[PDB]
Amino acid sequence: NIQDKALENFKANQTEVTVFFLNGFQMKGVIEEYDKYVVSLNSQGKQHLIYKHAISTYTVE
Amino acid sequence: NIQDKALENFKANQTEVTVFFLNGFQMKGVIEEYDKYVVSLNSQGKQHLIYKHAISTYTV
Amino acid sequence: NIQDKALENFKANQTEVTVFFLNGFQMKGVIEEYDKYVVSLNSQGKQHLIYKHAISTYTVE
Amino acid sequence: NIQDKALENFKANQTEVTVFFLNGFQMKGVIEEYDKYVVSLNSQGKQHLIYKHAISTYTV
Amino acid sequence: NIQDKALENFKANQTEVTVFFLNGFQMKGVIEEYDKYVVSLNSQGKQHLIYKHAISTYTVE
Amino acid sequence: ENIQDKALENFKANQTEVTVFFLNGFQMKGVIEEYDKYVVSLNSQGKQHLIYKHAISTYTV
RNA sequence: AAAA
Ligand SMILES: [Zn+2]
Ligand SMILES: [Zn+2]
Ligand SMILES: [Zn+2]
Ligand SMILES: [Zn+2]
Ligand SMILES: [Zn+2]
Ligand SMILES: [Zn+2]
Ligand SMILES: [Zn+2]
Ligand SMILES: [Zn+2]
Ligand SMILES: [Zn+2]
Ligand SMILES: [Zn+2]
Ligand SMILES: [Zn+2]
Ligand SMILES: [Zn+2]
Repeated sequence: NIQDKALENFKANQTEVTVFFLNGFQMKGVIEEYDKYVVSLNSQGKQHLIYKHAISTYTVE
Repeated sequence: NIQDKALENFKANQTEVTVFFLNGFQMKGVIEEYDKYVVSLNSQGKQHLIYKHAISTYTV
Repeated sequence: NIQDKALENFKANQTEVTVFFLNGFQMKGVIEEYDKYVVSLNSQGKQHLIYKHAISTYTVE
Repeated sequence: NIQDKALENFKANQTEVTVFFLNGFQMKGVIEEYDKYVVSLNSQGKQHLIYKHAISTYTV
Repeated sequence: NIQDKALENFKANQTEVTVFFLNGFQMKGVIEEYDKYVVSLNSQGKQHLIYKHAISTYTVE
Repeated sequence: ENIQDKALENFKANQTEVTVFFLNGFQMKGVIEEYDKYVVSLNSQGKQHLIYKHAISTYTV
């Protein structure tokens, strides 16, 4: 399972992820927790509850 | 369930939540009610029944 | 079920519901019928048969 | 099942239907057939096979 | 059903079909294979694996 | 019969240079490292991208 | 990221 091992790894290491949204929007932060439908991203120190259906890509480097 | 937990909590505390839509529209309001498919958001007094498929992000 | 209770109500009382679409379009009319997949809105001299997947929000003002 | 009955009506009577698409685009024609996932719309003398997921509204 | 019948005929006849995408883009080509979820389309000299969820319409010419 | 999983495994095994087109018109060239039912991991321009399939229109080779 |  690539999705979970990936999110798990982002979460455990607290890596700075860039999240790209379907509509073109992007946001950088840290994944704090996630389940099947949502991802909780801490960005600019503030919490965001994001639906996976709204997400295109997670990017890191 | 992370989703239900957060919605449960926004509702209990009648907190003013910002809801972003897929299309980039954004609406500010309080969660009154929600189910497996919809969110009820009171904004400027008026109720809005929103489908979850149309929602991008909740923030505060 | 929130959705199903709200639509039953819109329908029973013949309220002038405004429907917003995912792509931001906006339609205003009376809900005459609905099932798991579609809503039927008698708008301005036309019957509109709408898919729920295309709906963003119902409101009334 | 409002959907299937509506479509059966459109097909049986060859009623002029305007199909509106998610992206706002629109097309008028006669429904020649349909199944669970698609609608066969004849428009300007050409067959169109449309996915229901692409459709926002049917208007008559 | 309607779908499988149409795609099978596109495939067996090597019909040049136009694929319209949800975002308006369009591609012209021949259908090499398809399954429940994807359509393989030869177009502009290249191979394409298209998701049905992104397809809006097929038409011939 | 399962075109999608056959193609992805080929892309991964042969390290084919794949262009991923997204529903929102944007596109990304690279190589597939991992995929599963819901996501694809695409190495491109030095970056790891984790892309949701629901956000993908087409793979082009 | 405000449904013009
Ligand atoms: Zn969802
Ligand atoms: Zn409002
Ligand atoms: Zn839905
Ligand atoms: Zn924010
Ligand atoms: Zn109208
Ligand atoms: Zn639908
Ligand atoms: Zn046409
Ligand atoms: Zn579909
Ligand atoms: Zn799909
Ligand atoms: Zn990149
Ligand atoms: Zn998905
Ligand atoms: Zn191409």
